[PDB]
Amino acid sequence: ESMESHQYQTEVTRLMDIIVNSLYTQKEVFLRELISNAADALEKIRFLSLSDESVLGEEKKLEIRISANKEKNILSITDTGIGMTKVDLINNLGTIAKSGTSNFLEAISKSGGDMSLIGQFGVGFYSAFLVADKVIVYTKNNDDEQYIWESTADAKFTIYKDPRGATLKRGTRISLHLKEDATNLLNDKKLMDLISKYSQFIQFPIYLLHENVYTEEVLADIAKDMVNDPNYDSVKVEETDDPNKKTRTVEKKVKKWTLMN
Ligand SMILES: CCNC(=O)c1cc2c(-c3cc(OCCN(CC)CC)c(Cl)cc3Cl)nc(N)nc2s1
Repeated sequence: ESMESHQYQTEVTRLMDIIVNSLYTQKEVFLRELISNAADALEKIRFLSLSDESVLGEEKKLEIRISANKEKNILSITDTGIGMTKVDLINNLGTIAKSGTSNFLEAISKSGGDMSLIGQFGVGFYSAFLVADKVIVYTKNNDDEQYIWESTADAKFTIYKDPRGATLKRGTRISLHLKEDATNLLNDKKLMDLISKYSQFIQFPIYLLHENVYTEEVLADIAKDMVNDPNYDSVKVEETDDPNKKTRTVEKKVKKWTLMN
């Protein structure tokens, strides 16, 4: 059941209308905003770890992880930053609702200005709706349990405890359920370009999960047993009609993490 106020639904509908009509040709900028949010959250927990190192108890990693799921049409930006308690999340939503950021952006757009301040105005998250019709946020902060915040393009949201528990240990995962028009964002070449572009001044490692293909010649009888290997996402054995051939070219596809900065 939706938990938005009419004020939240109005403010966010205005933000979305302005952001969309102002950035319809630069849809890709959502990634700059999400990476920016993630670095800010990582800086918060990094700063606290200087006085009390025990804050990193649940997860020593301090990084950003980008991964696409081509079958489910989902893009995820995950970080091991501070994360949010239910209190931090509802405060953040109340901040968005009470502020008149849409007044500032309406003014910027009417004046012929750009959306380069959406990040400084703390509304950069809503740029995700340029490419997605549904955004599912999973978050975990040391002081609370893991929560799920599920938002839609109609400015409606719902918050509930994660049935699977603290799968994140510490940090936040932004899962974008992409629109049919945003398929290009699941490709390794596009993501690599976008991440190299938007990582310029990010003091934390950014990792991309991309396809690695392994090719070798194998004896036909073993080529059939290669298919079963669970260490690979998929195994493609070459199809041959000639019973002459005693060997088969085998392509083993699997995704590994590469440091992008
Ligand atoms: C312990 C406190 N932790 C937090 O507050 C965290 C937030 C976030 C956000 C994040 C930040 C957002 O807005 C930034 C501006 N707000 C706060 C000034 C005012 C609305 C939004 Cl609209 C959405 C998300 Cl998901 N993103 C990420 N990856 N991590 C965190 S950890």
